[PDB]
Amino acid sequence: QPNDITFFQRFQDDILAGRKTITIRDESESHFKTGDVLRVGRFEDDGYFCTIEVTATSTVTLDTLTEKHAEQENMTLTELIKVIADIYPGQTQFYVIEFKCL
Ligand SMILES: Nc1ccn([C@@H]2O[C@H](CO)[C@@H](O)[C@H]2O)c(=O)n1
Ligand SMILES: [Mg+2]
Repeated sequence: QPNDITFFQRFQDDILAGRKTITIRDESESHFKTGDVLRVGRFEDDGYFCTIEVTATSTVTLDTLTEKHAEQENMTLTELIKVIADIYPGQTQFYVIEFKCL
């Protein structure tokens, strides 16, 4: 059973603890949708660590990301924009995946 999605492993504990309940992705991962049950691995080694259920999705842009998105990523807003600037350089169109770890 392969993984459907990965996260940087520095987020693993936040996810398992329920501190991170959304993830902000680009068009490459815009196909995930409410009701999806997804196997989740670490980006660095593809090691499975949980199965999530997608509970909501929405679109967002760089200039419409909010303090609340940051809070749900378990980050400050400044920290979130910094991460996006590195992961998705030059990009402005994003996709919010809200989820719970099963
Ligand atoms: N909000 C985000 C966006 C991305 N990522 C990780 O970065 C990889 C490449 O985008 C993704 O495959 C994922 O591992 C993340 O952990 N959190
Ligand atoms: Mg940086």
